[PDB]
Amino acid sequence: GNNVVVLGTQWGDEGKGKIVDLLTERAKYVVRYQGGHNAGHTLVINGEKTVLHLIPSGILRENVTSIIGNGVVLSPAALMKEMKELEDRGIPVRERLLLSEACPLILDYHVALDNAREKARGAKAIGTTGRGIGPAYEDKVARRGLRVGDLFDKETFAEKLKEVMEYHNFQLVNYYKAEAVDYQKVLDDTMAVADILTSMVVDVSDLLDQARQRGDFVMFEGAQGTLLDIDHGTYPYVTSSNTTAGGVATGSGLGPRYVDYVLGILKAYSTRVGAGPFPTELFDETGEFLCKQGNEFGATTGRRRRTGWLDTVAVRRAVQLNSLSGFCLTKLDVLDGLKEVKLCVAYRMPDGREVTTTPLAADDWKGVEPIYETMPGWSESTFGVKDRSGLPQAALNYIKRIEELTGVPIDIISTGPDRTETMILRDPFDA
Amino acid sequence: GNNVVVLGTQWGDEGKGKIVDLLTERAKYVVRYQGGHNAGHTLVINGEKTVLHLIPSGILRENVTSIIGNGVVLSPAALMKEMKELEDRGIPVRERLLLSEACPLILDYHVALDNAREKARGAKAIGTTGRGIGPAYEDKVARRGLRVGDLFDKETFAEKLKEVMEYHNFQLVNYYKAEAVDYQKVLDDTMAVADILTSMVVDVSDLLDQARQRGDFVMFEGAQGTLLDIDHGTYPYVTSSNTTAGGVATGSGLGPRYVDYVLGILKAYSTRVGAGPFPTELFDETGEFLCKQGNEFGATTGRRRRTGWLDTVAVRRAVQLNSLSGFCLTKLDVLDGLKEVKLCVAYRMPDGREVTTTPLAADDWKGVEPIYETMPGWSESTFGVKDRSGLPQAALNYIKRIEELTGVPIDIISTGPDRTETMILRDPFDA
Ligand SMILES: Nc1nc2c(ncn2[C@@H]2O[C@H](COP(=O)(O)OP(=O)(O)O)[C@@H](O)[C@H]2O)c(=O)[nH]1
Ligand SMILES: Nc1nc2c(ncn2[C@@H]2O[C@H](COP(=O)(O)OP(=O)(O)O)[C@@H](O)[C@H]2O)c(=O)[nH]1
Ligand SMILES: O=c1[nH]cnc2c1ncn2[C@@H]1O[C@H](COP(=O)(O)O)[C@@H](O)[C@H]1O
Ligand SMILES: O=c1[nH]cnc2c1ncn2[C@@H]1O[C@H](COP(=O)(O)O)[C@@H](O)[C@H]1O
Ligand SMILES: O=CN(O)CC(=O)O
Ligand SMILES: O=CN(O)CC(=O)O
Ligand SMILES: [Mg+2]
Ligand SMILES: [Mg+2]
Repeated sequence: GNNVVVLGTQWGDEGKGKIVDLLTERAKYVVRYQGGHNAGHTLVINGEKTVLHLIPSGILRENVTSIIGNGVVLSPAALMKEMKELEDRGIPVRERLLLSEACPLILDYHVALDNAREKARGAKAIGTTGRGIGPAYEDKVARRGLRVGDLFDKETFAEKLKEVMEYHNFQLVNYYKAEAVDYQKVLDDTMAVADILTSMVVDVSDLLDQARQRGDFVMFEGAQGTLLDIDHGTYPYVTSSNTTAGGVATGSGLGPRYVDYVLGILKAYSTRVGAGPFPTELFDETGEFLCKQGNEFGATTGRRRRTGWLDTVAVRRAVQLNSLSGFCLTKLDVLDGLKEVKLCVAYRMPDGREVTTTPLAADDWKGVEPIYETMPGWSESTFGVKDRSGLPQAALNYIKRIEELTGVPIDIISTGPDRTETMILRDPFDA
Repeated sequence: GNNVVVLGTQWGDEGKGKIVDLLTERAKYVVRYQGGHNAGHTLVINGEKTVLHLIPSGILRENVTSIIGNGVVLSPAALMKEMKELEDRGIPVRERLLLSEACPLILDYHVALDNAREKARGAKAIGTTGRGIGPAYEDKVARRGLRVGDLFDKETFAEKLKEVMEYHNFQLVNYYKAEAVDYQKVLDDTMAVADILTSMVVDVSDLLDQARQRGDFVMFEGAQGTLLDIDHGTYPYVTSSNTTAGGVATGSGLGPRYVDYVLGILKAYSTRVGAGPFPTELFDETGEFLCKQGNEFGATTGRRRRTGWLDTVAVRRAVQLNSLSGFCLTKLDVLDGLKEVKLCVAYRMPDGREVTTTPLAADDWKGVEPIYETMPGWSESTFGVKDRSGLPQAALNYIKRIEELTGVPIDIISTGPDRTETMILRDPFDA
């Protein structure tokens, strides 16, 4: 299809970046529709590594225009820092990035807040990346946030910033008894780039409508994961953006009816960073294996990720919220070595009742235990294999099982961090 | 199609209620996916009038189950008040309504806040319905709000309410220097219905997936209007929910790929309640005519609505954000009498530049003037006409023009408040 969405079916860090990058070989635009610089993606090409956050994953391809749609909480300071490292590597970021004037802005008071808020929680810490995503979203919904389009008029901008920072400074010093953020520092910083940012402004809603009428290929790049969805994730341990396929329409401006293929990324094994319900979590040696072996460390915070067995019951959730068309099984290779592996197939509720549907709010996952289905592993290596044949029977079986239990076909298998260590069994675009 | 969405293409009050009600004759479920009790709909049957707010518009039909999906900010006090008036009229509300445990709750501190916040703005008042929608949404996104599922555990509930109300009470008394909301009053009220509410809890995401696999007819009822969209409307004069087709996926749990027909409601003339950019606004006698004649008064606040000419340029916006399949022209009758009528076809920017695309943020509509296209009116009456033939040439011409200028067919024409004063030129469901 012309419009392909790529998102996480779990808690993020499944491997969107790699997949989107490899896939935009035939794409005209790549659109980021939610989150902010809390996302940490990792593309690896000829062993050269690039870790993006705010910038869409197609930025290294010169035949694609990267757009950050109105659903992204944009941080100028963060953007620039990113823009420069990329431009230093011979990547003309400003030649290829466009963005929406409707993007809220993440300024220092937000980060100030985010940390203060988090600290207040203590034992209840959500375990946020601490980028001010939450507050940026609050001001947004609470109709007081400043947007990219507010840089077009600086005097006006000064007035507005003035009444928002003070409101914020108040609760910061008075309630949190933390340090106030300086209005003049923020004003000076923001004003030093205002022009850089406004030069890249475009009307993304309309751009996408044209791209569409013209039949152009468009790819939407999701951040975080399904179970991090503000509405549908393990509340309150979720990000503040709709990570699910639905963010595509609210965050880009495209009507839902023009979404062709929803490619859910699948990591063959599960990770989670931050506080939150994680049924299949491994606290033992295998947990360590998966982690050591999968180099599981926050691409943004560098913090270790909790790891465990593949939770099919939860994945089945992702399939329905997202209306997935297909899957992309990432990190099948990390499984090489295990004597046997297991995947969760049902949940044993704390009242002895066996259920195959996930609970909604965090609190309801409390006594939930997973009922596994154990399978024989495989010693044969699969790293870098780019063709089904090279995959041992154990591997293809696990794979079909996943499909069986979910009812969604695996369309791409990732077997290495490098862009080419892959097998495209079906290309989203010509489908 | 099996899944039909019905929403406002303008600023709300176009006539969703009437249309949804008439349309659920063949529908199994009706789902409200956004907003709260700020919406004021008006169904009229055999002259009997019902004005709903929180309760979906299919409630009077006994063959349809009404569901308020997770995207709705639900007020218990408000729900009950509504539930009772309906049940008193011989409508078994609890026999037919289900809702999501994931609905945030609108309690008194929210209303307290909403008014305080609004007052602080003074001249900048958004002109909100004053129901606490905004704050309810803030707590939501800011991961501190209480949800329907939090009534399942009252001791726990007491703890949480405690830490949220105090945070709120603080800014209420200290910052706004307004009155604090009593924790015990709120706790007692909420606890007196907790059971009533929890008995109606269902897992809407899954319900819709079943309904879908089963081919059942589902209708999604939108509140407010497109241009009130938090992301895409005239920020900051917007509601805090995504009013656009996209709310359907984030607010119900249905994957965007399962949306079949998006029916945009169209009011043949334009109204707006609240502060906000309104290019075609009439401040003269015709303005008064449209208003008097269209009984244009806030169905929720009883406040008069600003009225004007049909803004096609803005409607064209609705078409693309929403990926509309068809239109439903409401209130064609109010036009009867006018010597001639006009519709806006382009915008004259304050720099002399003629443009056919709408500006995003409120501030950018500031010096925008509309370029009309005047048409001959019609004295012949159209009230209650239920067949094209009864429509004078002036009427059918205006109609085709609207289609011409938009590229979307008018599928239903409304010509009276009563459920039967209508013409279904194409039924969304068998399309
Ligand atoms: N072994 C292995 N590593 C992979 C594979 N796909 C991606 N990676 C790497 O795994 C990580 C994927 O997580 P992250 O960078 O957070 O991806 P995100 O989902 O886009 O954030 C990065 O370390 C990628 O380079 C794969 O199939 N095998
Ligand atoms: N004259 C006339 N009134 C209508 C028509 N359709 C709906 N109404 C009435 O117009 C109003 C529609 O606005 P509202 O009740 O806010 O509908 P909403 O969009 O669902 O909120 C109510 O007064 C309806 O009964 C129509 O074609 N003609
Ligand atoms: O890109 C991401 N990958 C994985 N988890 C994330 C990401 N962004 C946020 N989270 C998680 O979501 C919670 C809130 O993070 P926030 O998005 O910074 O609010 C924390 O548990 C984070 O670890
Ligand atoms: O159902 C509605 N109909 C028309 N306008 C609405 C409705 N709900 C909110 N608005 C408008 O949106 C602004 C904010 O209202 P709020 O939804 O109460 O926040 C005000 O201009 C309201 O009049
Ligand atoms: O790559 C993104 N990370 O896993 C998020 C974090 O570091 O919290
Ligand atoms: O029927 C809904 N109204 O027009 C909203 C309001 O009264 O503000
Ligand atoms: Mg990551
Ligand atoms: Mg109304």
